[PDB]
Amino acid sequence: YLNTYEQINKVKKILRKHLKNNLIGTYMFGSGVESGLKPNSDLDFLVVVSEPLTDQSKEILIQKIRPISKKIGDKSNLRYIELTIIIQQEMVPWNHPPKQEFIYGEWLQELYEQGYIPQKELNSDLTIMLYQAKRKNKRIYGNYDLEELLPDIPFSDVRRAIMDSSEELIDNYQDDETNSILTLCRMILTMDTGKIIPKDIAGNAVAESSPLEHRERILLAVRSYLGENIEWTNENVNLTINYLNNRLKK
Ligand SMILES: CN[C@@H]1[C@H](O)[C@H](NC)[C@H]2O[C@@]3(O)C(=O)C[C@@H](C)O[C@H]3O[C@@H]2[C@H]1O
Repeated sequence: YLNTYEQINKVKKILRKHLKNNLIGTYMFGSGVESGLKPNSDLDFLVVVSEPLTDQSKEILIQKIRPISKKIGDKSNLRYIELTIIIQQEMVPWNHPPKQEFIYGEWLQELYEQGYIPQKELNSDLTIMLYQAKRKNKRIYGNYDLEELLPDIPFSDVRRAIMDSSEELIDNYQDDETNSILTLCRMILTMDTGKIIPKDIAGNAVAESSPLEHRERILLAVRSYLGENIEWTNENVNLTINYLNNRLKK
């Protein structure tokens, strides 16, 4: 069917074909460029455009990227494709939270079938994305590197972007237990040392640095992201999520 080289290229060509010269650059970030592209990692694309997309231009992007990506239940070699589109002019003057023009994500697929087209939205998670992408990124198209397309984002805004998304996360940990546990730990480290680390090894770092009760649940979420079917319905994630939330507060 498709391997990851084909995935990189069809996504690369879908964007130059259906956005023409509105496309300034397309970049890859996340744990695929950071700490190596393991066969388990996800494909996080970042796309910079000049002018806004009209809803149907955002709709063909959904429909053509749709078969290219891995569905949540897919027990195959395909990996998730997460692409966010930002507009360069909507980025200066810098201001948290930043503006976002488009987003593809497979957690939004149930909404995609019902007719949802991601429209202009303010996302605070985007602040840490651009911060870690300005640092380490792989450019697959464009005449400029990502760092000359975004202003210097201050570390004062990531620290609040960390915590703004923190207490957004404490409310809706439900049904995303495995991922939200490891994300908070990555945020504990990103705001203590300043390094953004894969959630795989971010969990084990705080694991042995935390009480046993939460230690067990941190390591249980280490496995479930590596496959390893784990049913959280009787584990008390509320306690560990409450613990990591307060440990981050500083
Ligand atoms: C940070 N943005 C998203 C967002 O938090 C999603 N929440 C529904 C989150 O969802 C996941 O945990 C999923 O279960 C689905 C997967 C494609 O993305 C994973 O990472 C997804 C994150 O990348």
